[PDB]
Amino acid sequence: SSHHHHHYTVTVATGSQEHAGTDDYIYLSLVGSAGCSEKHLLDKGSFERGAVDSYDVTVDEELGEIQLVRIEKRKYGSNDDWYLKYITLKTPHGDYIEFPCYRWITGDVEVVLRDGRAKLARDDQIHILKQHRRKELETRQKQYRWMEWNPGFPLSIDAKCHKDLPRDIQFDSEKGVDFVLNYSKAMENLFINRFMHMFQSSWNDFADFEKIFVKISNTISERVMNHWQEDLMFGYQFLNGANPVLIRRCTELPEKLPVTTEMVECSLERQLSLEQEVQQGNIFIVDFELLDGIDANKTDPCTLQFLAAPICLLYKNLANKIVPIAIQLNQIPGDENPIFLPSDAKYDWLLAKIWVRSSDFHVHQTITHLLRTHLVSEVFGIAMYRQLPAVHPIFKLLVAHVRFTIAINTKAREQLICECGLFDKANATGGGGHVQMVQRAMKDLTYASLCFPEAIKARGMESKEDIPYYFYRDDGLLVWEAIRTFTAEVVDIYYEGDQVVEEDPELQDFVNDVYVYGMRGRKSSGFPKSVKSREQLSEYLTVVIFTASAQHAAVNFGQYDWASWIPNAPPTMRAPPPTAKGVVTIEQIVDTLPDRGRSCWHLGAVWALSQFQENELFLGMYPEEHFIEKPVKEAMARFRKNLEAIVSVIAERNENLQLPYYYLSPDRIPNSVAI
Ligand SMILES: [Fe+2]
Repeated sequence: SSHHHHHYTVTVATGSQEHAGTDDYIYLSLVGSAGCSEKHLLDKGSFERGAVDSYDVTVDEELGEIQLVRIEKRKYGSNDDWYLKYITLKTPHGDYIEFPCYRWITGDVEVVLRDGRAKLARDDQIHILKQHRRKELETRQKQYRWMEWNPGFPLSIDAKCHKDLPRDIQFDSEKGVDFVLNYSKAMENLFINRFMHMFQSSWNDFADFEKIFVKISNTISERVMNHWQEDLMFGYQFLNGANPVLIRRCTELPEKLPVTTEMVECSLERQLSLEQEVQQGNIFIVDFELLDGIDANKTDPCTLQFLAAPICLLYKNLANKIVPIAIQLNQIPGDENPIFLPSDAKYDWLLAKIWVRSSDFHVHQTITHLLRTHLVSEVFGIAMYRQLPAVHPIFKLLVAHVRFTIAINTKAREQLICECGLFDKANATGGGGHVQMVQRAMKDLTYASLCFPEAIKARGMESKEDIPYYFYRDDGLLVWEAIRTFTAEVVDIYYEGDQVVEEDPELQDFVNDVYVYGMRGRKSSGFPKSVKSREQLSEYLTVVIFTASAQHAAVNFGQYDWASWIPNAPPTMRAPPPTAKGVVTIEQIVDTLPDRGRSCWHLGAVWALSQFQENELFLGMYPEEHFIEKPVKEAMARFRKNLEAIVSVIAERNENLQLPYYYLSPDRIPNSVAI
C-alpha cells in the first residue's frame, strides 16, 4: 500500500478505518529552530484508507533541527474527515524523526504535531516548543469541558449527543456502536423479535422460556439453567459471578438481622455456634443497604415493579464453599420481614434467592458496573484531555486506556439511561431510581476502594487459604501487580525522582481536575489532590488503567453467562416480596418474574453488552505507537510477557475447575472501557 511521490523525505501514514482516506488538499510545513518551511502541497490524489504515502519536499534553506510539523487540510469539495496516524521525516543530515498523530483532521483547524520523544514541560526551554505546549493545552481545555449530567453525579463531557464531541474522541464509526441498533439487531439475531414489546404477557412456565433458551444458551448459561436453584451456584456467584465485589467476611452479626444459632443448626457443619462461627471467621455477609429507598419503575402502570434491601448471611462449609444460610429481604426486621432459611418450603427459599439475585443485578448494573467503572474512567479521560498534552509521557500511556470511554458514555446517556431510555424497558429502577443509587453510592466511592489489594482486604476477603475459591481475586491480583510493574517502569523512565513528579505542573492539574471536577472536591473520597512520589503516581495510573480495562471487563463480561438465565438475574420483579412463610407457590414466582416483553430486552442488552470486537485491542495491544522510544518499548514488551505468563497460569487453573474462570485472562481484557 506504499505510494511514492517524487518532486526531506516525508512519509504520511493514513488510517486503516473504513473512512480514513481523504481527497482534500493536504499541505505540510516543517518548523525548525532556524526557520520555517513553506506550505508544501502533497499529491493531488486522495489519501487512501490504510495508506502510506511518501513525498519529496525540498526546503529552500537550512531549517536546523526539525521540532514541529504543521498539517493543514483544505477541502477540494465536500470536506471529509481524515485520520492521521503518524508522519516520519528523513532529513538531509541523515536523521529519522517520527511524529505520532493518531487524530482526526477535518479541515476545521491546522494541526501541529511534535516529535514522538515523550517530554515533560521541564524539558522544554525554547519559545517554539513552549508556545506549542501552552497553546495545545489552551485548545484542549477549550474542547474538553466539564458538565454535571445529573445532580450528585461525577462530572462528564459537555455534550448533548454523540456528534457534539471532538471527533478525536468519537467512535471511528458513525453509527457503529449503538445501543438501539445493536440491541435490536441482537433481538433479531437471537430470534426473539416476537416478544420485543410483548409486555403484560407472562411466561406460562420455566419450560417455555427454556425451549427458546436452549437454542441460544451458552456453556456457563446452560450450567446456570441446570443449577440455578442450588445453594452452591447462588453462593458461587458471590465470588466468581458478574458482580463478585459485594461479599464481606462477617466479624459481628448485624443487630438488625436477629439470626439465631438454633435457626441455622442444619446448615452449620462444625458443631460450633453461630456466634462461635463468626468468631472463627466462617460467616460471610452481603448487605444491600443501598437499595433501601430506591424508587421502583413506575413507567409501566399495568405492571408494578418492586425492589428490596436484603441481608444475606452465608456460611463456609467443611468443603470451604460459601453457601447461603440465611436471608432477610428487608432492612428492618419484624413479623412481615421473615428470615427465610434453606429449611423452609422449597419456594420460600427459592423466592428469597430470586430476590437476592435481583438486588445484586440492580447493584451490578448501576453501582458495580456503570458508576465505579464507566464514569470513573470518563472522569480520568476528561482530566487527561484537559491537562496533559499529547507530548506528555502520561498522555501517551493513558490515551490507549481511555479510548472510546467518553464516546460510549455519551452514547449511553443519549440512548440508554436518559429519561425514557432503553434502561427503563426491563429494569425496575427505571424512571430515576437508578439515578438515586449513583448519588447514594457516590459518598461510598473512595480512592482506596479502587486500589485492588486494599479493596480485597477491606472486606476481609484476603486469605486465599481461608477463601480458596475466589478466582476473581486471584486473577485480579496478578493483573494488578503486572500493571503496577509496567507503570512503575514508565514512571521511572520519565521521573528522575519524587521532586520531578512533585514539580510536574500538568500532572498536578490533571490530578486536581480528577479530584475537584471528577469527585466534586469531596474530602471523604481519599483522592490525591497532588502526586509527590513516583510510587503514588504509579498507583494513580494503576487505578486508572485497571478500572478502565481489567475491572471493567470483570464486571461486564459475566452478564450473558450469569444474567442470561433470567431467574438467575432478574431485571425486575412484578410482585412485592413475600411477607409470610409457607404462603408462596412456584406459579406465584413465575408471576413475580419478568414478562415476555422485558425478557427480550434484558436478554438482548446482556448479549450486546457482552461482546468483543472482531479487531479489538486487549491489555498490552498498543498498535498506535505514541511511544516510539526504545526503553518504553522494552517496558511494554515485559508487560506483554508477564501478561502472557498470567494467561498460562489462569488457563492451567481453569483446566481443573467445574466452571472455568477466563474473565481476568489478559487475552480477553480489552485496553479501554468501550461497553
Ligand atoms: Fe462495563
